[PDB]
Amino acid sequence: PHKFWNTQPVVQNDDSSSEYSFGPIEIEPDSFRKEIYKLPDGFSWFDCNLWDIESQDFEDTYQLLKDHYVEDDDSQFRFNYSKEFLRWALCVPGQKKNWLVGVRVNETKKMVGFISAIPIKVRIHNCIMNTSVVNFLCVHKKLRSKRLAPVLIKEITRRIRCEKIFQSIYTCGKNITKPFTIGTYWHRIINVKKLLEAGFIGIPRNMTMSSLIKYHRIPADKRIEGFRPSVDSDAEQICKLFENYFMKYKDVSNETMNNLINYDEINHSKELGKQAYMKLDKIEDLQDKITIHQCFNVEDVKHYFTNIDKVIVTYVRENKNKEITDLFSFFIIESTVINNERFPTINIAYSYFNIANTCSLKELFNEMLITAKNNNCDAFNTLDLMQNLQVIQDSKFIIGTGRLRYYVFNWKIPQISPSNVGIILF
Ligand SMILES: CCCCCCCCCCCCCC(=O)SCCNC(=O)CCNC(=O)[C@H](O)C(C)(C)COP(=O)(O)OP(=O)(O)OC[C@H]1O[C@@H](n2cnc3c(N)ncnc32)[C@H](O)[C@@H]1OP(=O)(O)O
Ligand SMILES: Cc1cnc(NC(=O)c2cccc3[nH]c(-c4cc(Cl)ccc4N4CCNCC4)nc23)s1
Ligand SMILES: [Cl-]
Ligand SMILES: [Cl-]
Repeated sequence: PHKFWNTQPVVQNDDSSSEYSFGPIEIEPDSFRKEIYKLPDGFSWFDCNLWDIESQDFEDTYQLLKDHYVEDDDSQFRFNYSKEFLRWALCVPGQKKNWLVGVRVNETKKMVGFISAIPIKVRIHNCIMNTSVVNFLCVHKKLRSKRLAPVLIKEITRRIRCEKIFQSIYTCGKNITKPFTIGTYWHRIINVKKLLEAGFIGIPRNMTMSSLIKYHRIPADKRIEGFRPSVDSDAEQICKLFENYFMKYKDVSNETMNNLINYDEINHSKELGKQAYMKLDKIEDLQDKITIHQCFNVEDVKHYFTNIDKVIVTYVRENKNKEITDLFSFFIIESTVINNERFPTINIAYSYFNIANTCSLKELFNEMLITAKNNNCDAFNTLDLMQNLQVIQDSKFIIGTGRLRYYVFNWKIPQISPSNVGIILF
């Protein structure tokens, strides 16, 4: 039984609707709480200065997440996001200073809480909007189970609404309310010895370390040339590549895609905002198409689909006309081995956005797997989003533990396959 989420404009697990529809759950442009939320006495909010990678805030935030952010089911691994990664993930085009929210102990100046939002643009069926992604919610372990998380969530909500934004996207490794999709984790083992020594996998009784190495090898043959890291000047071509990709997989007509309802222009009125409601006749109308995805302008492409060592890798394929025709990308996050002092961390690649036009998605992922190996990644992680299942099938990926639940705040999305979802959170 929820005490917080049952009061929020999200679809509840017991939602009893017999129709598939889209649109805002509520249109409440001026009725939200505007006063800052109270923290326990002795604590204070601050805008986290992640704008200087050398800042004390950045050091405190890095340390908070390193020691208290997400752990796996059995508390063997914990994420160790680098400062360079956090800068790339949070200082995005259009970011607001007050969407990076810390909690500090007044007497000691020690940071004990963080929550972030980043701005993104999303298409949801026939609508388009500026929205937010909430991520990196973290409370110091000594302060857990004291209901601080709803305080942080309400305060980031207030800060997002003060920017005239009333929706958000977020994921969680557990069920909270009703998710609009569920992602499955898939792991491609790259460095077998390192992952055995870390305890991520073990040596099966019918195998050996040498046969395990042999089985998990990234296939070497069948290389496709023409791939190269992207550079800044690619941004326009990459932006066009994504447009054609989303146009290819659209779940609405061509005319609708060129005439999306801009929710930004109507979310100020309970009457005009009603235009965003859309009844879907059949859920099969969405099969094999993309229903919700991020939208990238050229500035966004330049920031996200770049190449920063140990953070983000983006390659493009050119054709004989030197036109970009394909793209693969993955980001890199280190994880700490909690129960290990001598082998403390491991580098993990995570599939980002991938577009295959001149080769198969399998061929592209094989090139990306080799590039991940050459970037010293110990494993390659992917979700069954977009068309990734085509690659995950008939492959050597191994299923992960748990599931990734996708949520949208204050919007209705029918439950859809993760193949219909083009939203990757960091
Ligand atoms: C318009 C704009 C809207 C913007 C806002 C949109 C929503 C964004 C929402 C957040 C997006 C997060 C995106 C990411 O970053 S996902 C990763 C979340 N972070 C971690 O897992 C790191 C390690 N764990 C922790 O730091 C704490 O355990 C956290 C802080 C997670 C909870 O701390 P604590 O363990 O000390 O708990 P509590 O007693 O204070 O609070 C209990 C209440 O909190 C609800 N709860 C617990 N965990 C989560 C969770 N991960 N998402 C949403 N709700 C959560 C729980 O259901 C209950 O409510 P109810 O069940 O009684 O109702
Ligand atoms: C040696 C190791 C290899 N992989 C490791 N993963 C962990 O320890 C881990 C712990 C807790 C939660 C996790 N979620 C994911 C993940 C996995 C895949 Cl396949 C695709 C996407 C994923 N996430 C990343 C976090 N944001 C949401 C999406 N991984 C973890 S440890
Ligand atoms: Cl679920
Ligand atoms: Cl499971």
